[PDB]
Amino acid sequence: KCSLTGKWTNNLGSIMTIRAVNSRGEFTGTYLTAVAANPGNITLSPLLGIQHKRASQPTFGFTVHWNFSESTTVFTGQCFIDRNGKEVLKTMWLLRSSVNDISYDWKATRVGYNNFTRLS
Amino acid sequence: KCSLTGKWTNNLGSIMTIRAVNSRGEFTGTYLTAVAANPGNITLSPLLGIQHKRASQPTFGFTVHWNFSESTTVFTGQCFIDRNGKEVLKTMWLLRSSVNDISYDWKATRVGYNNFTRLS
Amino acid sequence: KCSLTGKWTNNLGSIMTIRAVNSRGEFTGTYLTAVAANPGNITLSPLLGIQHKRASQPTFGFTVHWNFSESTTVFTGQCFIDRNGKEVLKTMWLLRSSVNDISYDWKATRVGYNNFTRLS
Amino acid sequence: KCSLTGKWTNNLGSIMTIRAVNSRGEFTGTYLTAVAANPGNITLSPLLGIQHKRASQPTFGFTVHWNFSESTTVFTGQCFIDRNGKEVLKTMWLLRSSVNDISYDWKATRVGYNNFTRLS
Ligand SMILES: O=C(CCCC[C@@H]1SC[C@@H]2NC(=O)N[C@@H]21)Nc1ccc([N+](=O)[O-])cc1
Ligand SMILES: O=C(CCCC[C@@H]1SC[C@@H]2NC(=O)N[C@@H]21)Nc1ccc([N+](=O)[O-])cc1
Ligand SMILES: O=C(CCCC[C@@H]1SC[C@@H]2NC(=O)N[C@@H]21)Nc1ccc([N+](=O)[O-])cc1
Ligand SMILES: O=C(CCCC[C@@H]1SC[C@@H]2NC(=O)N[C@@H]21)Nc1ccc([N+](=O)[O-])cc1
Repeated sequence: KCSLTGKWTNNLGSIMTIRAVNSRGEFTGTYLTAVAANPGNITLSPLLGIQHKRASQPTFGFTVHWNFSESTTVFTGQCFIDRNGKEVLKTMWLLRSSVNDISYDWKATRVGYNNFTRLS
Repeated sequence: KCSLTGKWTNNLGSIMTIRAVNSRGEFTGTYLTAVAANPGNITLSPLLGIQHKRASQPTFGFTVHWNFSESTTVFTGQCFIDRNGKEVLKTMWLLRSSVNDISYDWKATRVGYNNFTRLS
Repeated sequence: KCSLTGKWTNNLGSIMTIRAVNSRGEFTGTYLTAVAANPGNITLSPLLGIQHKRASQPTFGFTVHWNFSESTTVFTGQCFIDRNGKEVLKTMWLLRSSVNDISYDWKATRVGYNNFTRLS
Repeated sequence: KCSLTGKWTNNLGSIMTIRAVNSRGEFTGTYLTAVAANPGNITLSPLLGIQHKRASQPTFGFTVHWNFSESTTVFTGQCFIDRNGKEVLKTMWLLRSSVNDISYDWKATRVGYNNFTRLS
């Protein structure tokens, strides 16, 4: 069974820590991004998400509320466990920036990927 | 100030309720999608997210754990208010399907938009 | 049969012309965006794409080489025709900005939607 | 200067071949995908795109008209050259499937990434 609780790094060097997953699949955690628009401002930020519970290789999603920006990121993906028991989170994300009014809405959403593996 | 708490509909005819937003910007709710891969199977599904608390037109994200599928959707966007006080959530989403192993990961993520308005 | 050749406008107020589609489904045209990072700089920009030729409601893609920026957009979508013969292009796009090196790549891709209808 | 003409592989094992880039930045080529919904049907497929010409690390886009499917993919990205002259294409893509009518449009667009390096 592919589990999400614990510490993970991604391909950009970011670190996240996920706490206990409850019986609904809900989890909280923290996210330390390696990169930002203004990296001098980066602070540890909270995340909240839900995974599927029954599945051995669950899909999941989470939201990161950046504590140093008006932006928000959401990640979704799947936890895969390979034949040797190694886990990988394959994810894609949307990063929503804050714009001044709806005329700027079109430029406010970035997309990308991240692959996560366990810290230890 | 653009508020997320309440009842919303989107351009596909889906509806959602969002409950009270706490001091950290966290919220729960319930999502009824109008569409699915198998629409005959649709059940009400929980959502969990975070918005920015201080901003007049906050960015936010939330995860929907579909209760009738192994998939998960994340939404992110911004709440805008026009001159007459009418709110719109401008959002982008990623829908993650469950695939068998990492070699199928490439086809597992759909993307789209949704615009939400308040019901009454 | 839903045809791409002609003059189109989208929900942001941008317009494009698409020229004749050849036997391979290839087409050129000209795009006038209503919006940019720097709207004072906007110039007409060429597009180049391919549609499926046989399909009544073809999928397609095209690239816009912005003539006033180092960025590029790609659009993909499908041409639908309703019962009265009215066409709509339902599209999704990626806007790639130029960044200095690979360490900035994560923030270089925006995503969004556009719905196009025929001008007259 | 980061050039696109030549043969490339990506992280999924796909191969593409780009021909001469003209003075406008337009190029054609072929794409042999390693993966598909129905891999038994895969055939070499044409692509058409545009890159920026002046830039040492140009952004670009291209469309692949799959010759074995009603779907279309668009790719956009940037060509980076590192301190040793090694080139990488960092891309993201949208894959548009053909659906029967507009009520299914919401599920028709997949998103993902690909990193390309030169075959030789
Ligand atoms: O910089 C920020 C906030 C931090 C985002 C980090 C992103 S989350 C996706 C990716 N995966 C990671 O591990 N880290 C990165 N927000 C921001 C960025 C750009 C703009 N902008 O206007 O361009 C505005 C806000
Ligand atoms: O059908 C599902 C679950 C429901 C998704 C509803 C989407 S959320 C984005 C959009 N906005 C809405 O209000 N409703 C739609 N999942 C699913 C679909 C296809 C496949 N598949 O394998 O093809 C697997 C799971
Ligand atoms: O502004 C630009 C070039 C023009 C992009 C217009 C986009 S295409 C998707 C959407 N549909 C339309 O009809 N129009 C918009 N590029 C750009 C923007 C921002 C940055 N940046 O660094 O922030 C760099 C280049
Ligand atoms: O399978 C197809 C056509 C081939 C697409 C190959 C994709 S292009 C992005 C990625 N990078 C690669 O090098 N190769 C893959 N189309 C398709 C897929 C799924 C569905 N579907 O309905 O699920 C319909 C058509």
